[PDB]
Amino acid sequence: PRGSHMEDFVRQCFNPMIVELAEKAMKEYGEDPKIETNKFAATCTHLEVCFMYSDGGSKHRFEIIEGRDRIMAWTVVNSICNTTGVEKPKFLPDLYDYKENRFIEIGVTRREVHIYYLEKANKIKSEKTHIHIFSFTGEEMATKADYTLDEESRARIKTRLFTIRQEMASRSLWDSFRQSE
Amino acid sequence: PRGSHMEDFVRQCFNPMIVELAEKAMKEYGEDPKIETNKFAATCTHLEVCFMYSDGGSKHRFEIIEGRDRIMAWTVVNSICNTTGVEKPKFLPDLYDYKENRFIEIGVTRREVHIYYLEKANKIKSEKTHIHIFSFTGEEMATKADYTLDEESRARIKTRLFTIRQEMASRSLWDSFRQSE
Amino acid sequence: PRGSHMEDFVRQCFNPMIVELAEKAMKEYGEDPKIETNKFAATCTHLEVCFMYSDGGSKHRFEIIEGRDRIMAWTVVNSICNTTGVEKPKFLPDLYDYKENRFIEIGVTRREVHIYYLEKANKIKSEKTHIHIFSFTGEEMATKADYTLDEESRARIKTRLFTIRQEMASRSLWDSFRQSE
Amino acid sequence: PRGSHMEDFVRQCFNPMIVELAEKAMKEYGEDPKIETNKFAATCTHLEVCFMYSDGGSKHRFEIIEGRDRIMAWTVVNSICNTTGVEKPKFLPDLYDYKENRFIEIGVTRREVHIYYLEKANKIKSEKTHIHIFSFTGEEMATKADYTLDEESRARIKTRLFTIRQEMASRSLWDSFRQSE
Amino acid sequence: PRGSHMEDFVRQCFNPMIVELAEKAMKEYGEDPKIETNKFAATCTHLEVCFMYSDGGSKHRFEIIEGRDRIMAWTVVNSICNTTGVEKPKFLPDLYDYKENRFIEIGVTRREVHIYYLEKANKIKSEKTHIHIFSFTGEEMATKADYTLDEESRARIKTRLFTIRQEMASRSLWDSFRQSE
Amino acid sequence: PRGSHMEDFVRQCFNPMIVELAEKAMKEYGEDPKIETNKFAATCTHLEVCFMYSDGGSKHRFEIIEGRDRIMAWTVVNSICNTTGVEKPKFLPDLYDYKENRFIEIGVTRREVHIYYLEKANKIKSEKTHIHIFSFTGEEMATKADYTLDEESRARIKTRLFTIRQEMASRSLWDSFRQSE
Amino acid sequence: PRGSHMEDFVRQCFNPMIVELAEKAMKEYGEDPKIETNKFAATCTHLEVCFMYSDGGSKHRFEIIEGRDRIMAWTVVNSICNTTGVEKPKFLPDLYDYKENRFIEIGVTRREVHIYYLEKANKIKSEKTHIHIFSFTGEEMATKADYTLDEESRARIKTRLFTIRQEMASRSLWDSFRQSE
Amino acid sequence: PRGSHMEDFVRQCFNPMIVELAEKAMKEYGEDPKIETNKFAATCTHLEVCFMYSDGGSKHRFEIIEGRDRIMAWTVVNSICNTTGVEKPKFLPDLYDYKENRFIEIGVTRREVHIYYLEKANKIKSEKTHIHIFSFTGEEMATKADYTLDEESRARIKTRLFTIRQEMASRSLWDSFRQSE
Ligand SMILES: COc1cc(CCNC(=O)c2[nH]c(-c3c(F)cccc3F)nc(=O)c2O)ccn1
Ligand SMILES: COc1cc(CCNC(=O)c2[nH]c(-c3c(F)cccc3F)nc(=O)c2O)ccn1
Ligand SMILES: COc1cc(CCNC(=O)c2[nH]c(-c3c(F)cccc3F)nc(=O)c2O)ccn1
Ligand SMILES: COc1cc(CCNC(=O)c2[nH]c(-c3c(F)cccc3F)nc(=O)c2O)ccn1
Ligand SMILES: COc1cc(CCNC(=O)c2[nH]c(-c3c(F)cccc3F)nc(=O)c2O)ccn1
Ligand SMILES: COc1cc(CCNC(=O)c2[nH]c(-c3c(F)cccc3F)nc(=O)c2O)ccn1
Ligand SMILES: COc1cc(CCNC(=O)c2[nH]c(-c3c(F)cccc3F)nc(=O)c2O)ccn1
Ligand SMILES: [Mn+2]
Ligand SMILES: [Mn+2]
Ligand SMILES: [Mn+2]
Ligand SMILES: [Mn+2]
Ligand SMILES: [Mn+2]
Ligand SMILES: [Mn+2]
Ligand SMILES: [Mn+2]
Ligand SMILES: [Mn+2]
Repeated sequence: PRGSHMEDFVRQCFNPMIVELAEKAMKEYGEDPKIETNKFAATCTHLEVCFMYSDGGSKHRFEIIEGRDRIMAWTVVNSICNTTGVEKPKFLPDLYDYKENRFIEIGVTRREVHIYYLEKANKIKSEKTHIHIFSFTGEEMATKADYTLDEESRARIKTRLFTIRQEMASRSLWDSFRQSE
Repeated sequence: PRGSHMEDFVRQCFNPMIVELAEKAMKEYGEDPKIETNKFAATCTHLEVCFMYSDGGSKHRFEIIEGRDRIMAWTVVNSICNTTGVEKPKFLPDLYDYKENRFIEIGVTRREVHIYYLEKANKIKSEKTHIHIFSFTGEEMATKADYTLDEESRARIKTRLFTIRQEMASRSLWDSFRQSE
Repeated sequence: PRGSHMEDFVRQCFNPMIVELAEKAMKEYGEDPKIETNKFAATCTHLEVCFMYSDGGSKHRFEIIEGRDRIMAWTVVNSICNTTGVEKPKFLPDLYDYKENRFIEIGVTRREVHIYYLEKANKIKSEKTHIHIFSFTGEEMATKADYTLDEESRARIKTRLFTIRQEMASRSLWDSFRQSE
Repeated sequence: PRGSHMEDFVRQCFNPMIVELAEKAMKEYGEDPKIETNKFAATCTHLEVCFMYSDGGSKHRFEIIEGRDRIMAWTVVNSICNTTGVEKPKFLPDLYDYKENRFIEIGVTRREVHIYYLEKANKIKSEKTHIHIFSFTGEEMATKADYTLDEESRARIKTRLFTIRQEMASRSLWDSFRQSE
Repeated sequence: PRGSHMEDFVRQCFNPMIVELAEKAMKEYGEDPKIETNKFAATCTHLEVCFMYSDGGSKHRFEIIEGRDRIMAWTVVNSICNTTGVEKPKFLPDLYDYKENRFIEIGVTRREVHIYYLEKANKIKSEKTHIHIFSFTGEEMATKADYTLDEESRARIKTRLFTIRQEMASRSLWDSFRQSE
Repeated sequence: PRGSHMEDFVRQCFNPMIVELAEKAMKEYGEDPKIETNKFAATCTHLEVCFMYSDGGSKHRFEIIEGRDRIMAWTVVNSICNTTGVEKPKFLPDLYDYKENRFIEIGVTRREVHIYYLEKANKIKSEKTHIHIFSFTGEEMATKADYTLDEESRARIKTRLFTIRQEMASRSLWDSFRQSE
Repeated sequence: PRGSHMEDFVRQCFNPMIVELAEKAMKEYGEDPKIETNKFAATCTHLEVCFMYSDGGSKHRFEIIEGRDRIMAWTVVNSICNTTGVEKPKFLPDLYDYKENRFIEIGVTRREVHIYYLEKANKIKSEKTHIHIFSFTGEEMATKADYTLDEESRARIKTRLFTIRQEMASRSLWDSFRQSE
Repeated sequence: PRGSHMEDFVRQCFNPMIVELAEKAMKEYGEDPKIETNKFAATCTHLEVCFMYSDGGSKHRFEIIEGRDRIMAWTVVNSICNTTGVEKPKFLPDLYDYKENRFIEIGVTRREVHIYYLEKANKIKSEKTHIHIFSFTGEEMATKADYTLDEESRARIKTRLFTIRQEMASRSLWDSFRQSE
């Protein structure tokens, strides 16, 4: 344990509440944020994107599933299913859209949004669950070209993603981060 | 007094301000939250629903009548009546709709929304007061099919209701809660 | 000094910030809130109405002139005039409407809105300044029937006014308050 | 160092966070707020205008570039460029408009908005960057007559500017401030 | 209900947390603070004195028994008894002195401290429980002349008591308050 | 009104709560802080010294009389008198010492502490009231050479006084301040 | 997972910060607070006692070792050792006493303090580390009869311990808690 | 600029207020915290030690000179001198001891406390100014062996110093930090 300068960057780069939430998620899965630090930065990035995503749109539009502990998120998923009638997904998604009546799986990738979306779409058999991918280069890929949010909201997410990339490269940790996924 | 694990659940499940407001309501009616704990959970659930309800819509759209002490709520009801011209209801309602110019009676039930609405509609002789029922299973029933709020707002209330049900069943207190109303 | 139970009511009835602002206004005009307590309650009521009024509408829609000290309010009035081109009013108004490009004089009365509006309209030679009157009975009177705000926003002001009236009558201070203006 | 009453005015006139941000900006450029106090008041005024500007419009509409340190602002500019495709400006702007897809250069002047806009438009070779000028007299000048914001929002900025002018003249520091730019 | 100007004084005179605690105490005993207002002022006064009392002395010196609900205070009393060995009192006291190893019964009276102490000492058969009386005139009477606290601390309590008396007399509610105990 | 740079200094120099308290004191006595600015700085300085004074010593040692409005301070003085037995002073003092059982009159002077103490001792016929003088040069003069407080506490007051003097001289307002008392 | 009413009690009984710290400790050791709930209550109780313990005595007297993550606590232990000269303990203790120059191992037991102290003293070969045991019945056992703290401070810990016991028995979870250690 | 992982450590290691104060100090002296990062960590360490130092002892015992801007610290030094009579030091010290009537120069070193004290004692011609040195290894050296503070307070400073050393070595930045002074 200890020694990784990715850890000090992650702590100085991200909101402290997001960092505590990423630590719980990895510790729930038997991973050490001080050891697997590239996944520590990835879990923080994925968490923040999900939060800025639900921040886009109306006030009660989304239900945040990511960031809850495994049991609570599954409890909320059931309540959404058993009241809207939508089918229970096989894997925990990140958001639910009360406006569009679908769960959203949000992906952040260090490669082509084409490959990651292929990978994630091959995982969920429920083609009903919406998929929305973002990349650190500025691209995005969504189901049926339905990007759910306003252009301005998704622009904010892509900008924040590129800033995190620049700050990693400035600290010479980006190359290890990209060649880690 | 003391001993009920419904009490510890109610305290861990609901917002602490809602719990203090439910305690005042029952104590105003000569009921002990530590003894009649199923009504303690019911008064909390009814309180929260009324609060998420007024949270739906515009900022000045509703006037919260529930949660006030008996004298203050009746004082506010008079002021609404003596300025809008609407008729003074026989029983204290939960909300007033400045947008639709009617008081709202909000009901949460552990049975069919059909029976509860029948019961509540038979209580208020003023057919002018709007009735909106929710259930722990996900159904809702409103006057003239006028559901007052957006689909997304009512979806949030139904989801929260089903989560409270799951958490009660997980603690094996749901069966006593349903067969108590 | 001391002894008036209107003073304890005013302090328990109104927001503490509004009470401090009313005290400064009267003390600026050589009046004692502990002695002239009916005007103390009136200045609080007028202050709150002006605040709920600017709270109606959009975020940057109004400029609050009431509640500022005499020099600062006149400084803001000049800045509004010397940038919008509107004529400098002879008497300090309460609000300025950036949406309608006019100053608003807000009146709260214990008699007919017809008489008070006549009185206030006879004071301002600038017929450009908008006048909006409210009463403790629920009536309102505005210039050119232009009520500036939504129906729901003005309904909130009339309700709050009637609650203050009920609370005064319950404390038997209303009759002295009405027969004091 | 010390002695300037422009400094005490700037501290009493502006928000303390804006004052700390102006001090960092000048100290980054080798200027002393206690010595060059007219620029200290100017940097505060420019900062506040940029902040009320981004406050106009929608919640995620703008990206604040002014107020960041030189490296961070340039990092954010790159992220905006490398994700929107817009060209990297030669000089750091103040805002980016996600709604209009352009950087905004905001100018505050003590002379004609005609001269200052001429000066600033001659500096940026990128005619793509939008320019919006304000003056202490109440005028404004924008690119292609596209004023970006609502009439009410820009009216607030012009009023605040004229209040700062009045407060300087009342302290007899305005004449030195105008004949300093 | 409603109408008593003792109620508005009690709310303006006492800390709002103390007022909420007095309301719970009376409502636990089937008393209405809006009806029995002299006892409402008395319960507030007794509560504050107990709080300034525990505020005297060292940080962990006292255990506050007053202000807790009946079940919780009795739970704490047992824990003090079953760990210190002191005898369980027949009636709930107000404080426990970890420094002197005794429960303290704190009395506030509107008559002679001689009579009230006689009354309270005749109620507790446990002569082990310390008694400390205060009056609105400035006198105090304690067991074995052991006044537990510093002279300066008890002086603060007597001063606060006399201020409450003056404020009641100024509002002409003192005579009803004294001839009510 | 307006124009004095002593006003901007007073606002930037003193705690904002002390400034609000000084404004109320002068406005209670028919004085304008924007006009009589040397007294505005003096009332702030006297207020702060009284506050750092009560901050010296134990927690319940002093009762702050300065800073209260005239009626409330006299109410507290009576309560101190009618419970300690000390004689009611002819003029309102600043503090009461529960440890030494005497009221304290605190003076801040711009001349010799010898002259000011002579002046203040000639005003109070009650030789029982303790007098403690401070100067902007670093001297102090107290009754019976009883300086009430620790050496370190009074050293802090003298240092703060000399800093206020330096800041005034740096702004060239000290000479007017000294030749104003 | 889920179902244990010990969990709802632990959450309603203990400070929320202590509950988060207990969850991290168990999750660091591969234990689930929702499954092993008796240890969840035990870790909370041990945590609180350590905190009230360091709260006793002077402000800088102790260094809290418990509650830190394993790496940070060991880092602090080294710093204490490499600056005071004390020997590095084989097992992580809970506190360090700057006043007595020794680490403290704090134990809370559901049996005789005699047995637990025997067990813990047999674990640490460093007889230099001080041991202080508390029980839920009110007993305590310390090294060389040196109880480190004042009588009043340890009395508070024993009382709090007995209250937790009563609240568990009232919820019928005490018998499982005692027969679990 | 940018790239140093000492910067991310300094931000994650130290209190954010101390980091802002260190940045102002270096920027006042024409140094970049992002470039000269070893001095950035040193200025933070020196700042924290000075703060824990003044935290030792009584409440009004010290006057913090470090952390103020150059003009303000010199203003406070004059006020201390012109009221206590102590001689004005040639170089700005860190603290003033109201209890011992001397300025304190606090040094933190990465070598022998013997050499650094020799260096610092050779700089101040005023042998009246007290010198107190700390090292990252746990040693300390003070004037006349007068260590000013309690043993426990200085023990806390030495421990914190050794923790900062361990955290630097764990990040492999300690060797560059020690061989930089
Ligand atoms: C190593 O496995 C884990 C999983 C979790 C929770 C997973 N739940 C999700 O929902 C999830 N995870 C990821 C993801 C990532 F952010 C980084 C690396 C690999 C990933 F799959 N991307 C998503 O988009 C997503 O929705 C926590 C810790 N470790
Ligand atoms: C036992 O009687 C009471 C009544 C009150 C206030 C009643 N005022 C309402 O307004 C109210 N009550 C209820 C309700 C409930 F939430 C639980 C059980 C039975 C109910 F009728 N449902 C509503 O929908 C409603 O509007 C408080 C305590 N006890
Ligand atoms: C002396 O030079 C500086 C520059 C900076 C940052 C410049 N960056 C801008 O972006 C900037 N500056 C100015 C501006 C001003 F506010 C006052 C005087 C002269 C100016 F050019 N007006 C703008 O409109 C603007 O966008 C900080 C300190 N000193
Ligand atoms: C009407 O009876 C009640 C009792 C309680 C709680 C009693 N528990 C005490 O501990 C208590 N009560 C009183 C007291 C008083 F403050 C006012 C009137 C009469 C009193 F006896 N003086 C004390 O000194 C005291 O210790 C609450 C409401 N009503
Ligand atoms: C112009 O008269 C006033 C009086 C008050 C309240 C007086 N009450 C005191 O207690 C008081 N006043 C003064 C004092 C001063 F601070 C400045 C100038 C002259 C003074 F006498 N020095 C004290 O030491 C003192 O105790 C408020 C406004 N204006
Ligand atoms: C199952 O093992 C663990 C250990 C830890 C951290 C141990 N570190 C200590 O320091 C520690 N633990 C315990 C303790 C307890 F509180 C409950 C059960 C058994 C125990 F030994 N009593 C102490 O007194 C103590 O000092 C966290 C989670 N699980
Ligand atoms: C490069 O020069 C500077 C100086 C300052 C303020 C100096 N004023 C002091 O008071 C000061 N400085 C230092 C110190 C240090 F912390 C790191 C390196 C060298 C040092 F001398 N040690 C002290 O002990 C001390 O009292 C700020 C920035 N850069
Ligand atoms: Mn995802
Ligand atoms: Mn209802
Ligand atoms: Mn008006
Ligand atoms: Mn600009
Ligand atoms: Mn009592
Ligand atoms: Mn005085
Ligand atoms: Mn232990
Ligand atoms: Mn130093």
